[PDB]
Amino acid sequence: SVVVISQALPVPTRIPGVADLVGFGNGGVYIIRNSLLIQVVKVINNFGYDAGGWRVEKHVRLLADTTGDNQSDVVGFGENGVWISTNNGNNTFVDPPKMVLANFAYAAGGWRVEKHIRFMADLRKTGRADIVGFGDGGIYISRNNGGGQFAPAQLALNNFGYAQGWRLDRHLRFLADVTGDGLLDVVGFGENQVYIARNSGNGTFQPAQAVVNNFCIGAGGWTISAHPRVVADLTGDRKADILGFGVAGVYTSLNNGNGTFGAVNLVLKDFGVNSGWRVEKHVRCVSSLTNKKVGDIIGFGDAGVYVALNNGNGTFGPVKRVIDNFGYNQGWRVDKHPRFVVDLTGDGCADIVGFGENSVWACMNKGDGTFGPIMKLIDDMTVSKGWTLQKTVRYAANLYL
Ligand SMILES: CC(=O)N[C@@H]1[C@@H](O)[C@H](O)[C@@H](CO)O[C@H]1O
Ligand SMILES: CC(=O)N[C@@H]1[C@@H](O)[C@H](O)[C@@H](CO)O[C@H]1O
Ligand SMILES: CC(=O)N[C@@H]1[C@@H](O)[C@H](O)[C@@H](CO)O[C@H]1O
Ligand SMILES: CC(=O)N[C@@H]1[C@@H](O)[C@H](O)[C@@H](CO)O[C@H]1O
Ligand SMILES: CC(=O)N[C@@H]1[C@@H](O)[C@H](O)[C@@H](CO)O[C@H]1O
Ligand SMILES: CC(=O)N[C@@H]1[C@@H](O)[C@H](O)[C@@H](CO)O[C@H]1O
Ligand SMILES: [Ca+2]
Repeated sequence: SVVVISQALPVPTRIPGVADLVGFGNGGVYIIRNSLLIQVVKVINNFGYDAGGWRVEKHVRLLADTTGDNQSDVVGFGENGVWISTNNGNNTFVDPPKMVLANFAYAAGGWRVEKHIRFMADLRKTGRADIVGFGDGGIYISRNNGGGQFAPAQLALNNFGYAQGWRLDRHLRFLADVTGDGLLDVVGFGENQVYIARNSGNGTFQPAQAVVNNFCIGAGGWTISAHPRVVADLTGDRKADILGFGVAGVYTSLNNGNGTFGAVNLVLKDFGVNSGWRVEKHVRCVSSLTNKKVGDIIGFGDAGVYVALNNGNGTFGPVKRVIDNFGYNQGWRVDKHPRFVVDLTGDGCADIVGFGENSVWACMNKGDGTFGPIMKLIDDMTVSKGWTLQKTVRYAANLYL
C-alpha cells in the first residue's frame, strides 16, 4: 500500500486521481466536484462552526470510506461522539450524520486536539476505514464492522501515547506500510529514536522497535518548528522511506524492505534551513509528479514552486522553478492559504491547488514534472469569502473512486 496517513495530511488522496475539494465552512459542508462544471455545492448542514458548533481546537473533521464502496464519507470527531454522514453516490450525503460511537471525543474519552491524534484508516485490509486514536495510554482502535456499525474501542498498542511521552511539539506519528504486506504500520519519530510498530492485521501492533537513531529532537536537533519530516515510497516498491528537510537540505533513510532502515544521507543541498526554508513561510511536500510513481520533491518557496525529481531510487536531479507562483512573493501565507500537491487530472502525476486570497488557483503537471500556466478555478473557499484556518477546514480528497 502506497497509502500514507500523516498529521499534516490525514486525508490521503489517490494517484492517479481527479481529487475534489472539500470545505468545512461556517454553515456546513461544501464540495467542488472535479468535473466540467466547477461550482460549490452545500451537502451537509452540519460539521460547521455555526452548523453544529464545530471547533478546530476541540474537534476533528475528515473524509474516509467507512462502507467500502470507494466513496468517501464525512467523518467528525465531535463533542460527544463520532458522527458520520455517508456518501449517497450523487454529490449528496446522508444529513444529519449518525453518531456511531460515543468515544474518541472531547466529552467522551477526554480527547484533546493538543494532546492526541485521530485518523481514519483501513488497518485490516477490509476496504473500510477503522477509527484510530493516538490516545493517552497508547493507540486505540474501533473496528469498522460494516453498515456504520463500529466496535467498542480497544487498545491496539500501549505505545505512542501521551503516557509514553509523545508530544505534538516534539514528535511525529504516521501510518504507512513499512513491510510491503499492504498493512499500515506505525512510524513514530519519538524523542531519541524513530520507531516502528508492525501491524498484526487485527487491530493490534507488535511492540515498538527503534529503527533510526536520527530525525528527532534529541537525535539530530529535528524540530517541528524548523525541520519537517515525511514518510513516502522513494524507490518504487510500495514500501515507505523516511525523508526530512534538515538544515543543510534533504536527508533520507531508505527502507531495507522489511522495515529496518538504512543510514541517514544528505541526498540534496536544498529545501533546508541553509537553503532559506521556513515552516512559517513555506510548504514542503513529497508526492509523485512522474510516471516513476515515487516521491519527488515540491516546495512552495518565495519566488514560486520548486521541484526536484526522484531518479527512481532515492536520488534527485536539479531543483527547478516550475512556476512563478503559489509562493510567498505572490502573497501565499501558511496561515491563510492552504496548498496541496495532488492529482487533479487523473494522469498519475500530481498537480497543485491552493485556496488563495480571492480564488482557488490550480496549476497542472504536464505529465513529466513540469507545469503549465496557472488557472483561476473559482472564487470561493477563500479568505475573501470568509474562510480562515481558525474557523474552517479544507481538503483535497477523492469523493469518488
Ligand atoms: C461539535 C459537535 O459534536 N456538534 C454536534 C452536531 O454535529 C450534532 O448535529 C448535534 C446533535 O444533537 O450534536 C452536536 O454536539
Ligand atoms: C485520551 C484517551 O486515551 N481516551 C481513552 C478513551 O478513548 C477510552 O475509552 C478509555 C479506555 O479506558 O481510556 C480513555 O482514557
Ligand atoms: C517520545 C518517546 O521517545 N517515547 C519513547 C516510548 O515510545 C518508548 O516506549 C520508550 C522505551 O524506549 O522510550 C520512550 O522514551
Ligand atoms: C536538523 C538537521 O539538519 N540534523 C542533522 C542530523 O540529522 C544529521 O545526523 C547530521 C549529519 O551530518 O547533521 C545534522 O545537522
Ligand atoms: C526559500 C526559497 O525560496 N529558496 C530558494 C532555493 O531553494 C533555490 O534553490 C534558489 C535558486 O533559485 O532560490 C531560493 O530563493
Ligand atoms: C495569495 C494569492 O491569492 N495570490 C494571488 C496570486 O497567486 C495570483 O497570481 C494573483 C493574480 O491576480 O492574485 C493574487 O491574489
Ligand atoms: Ca495530474
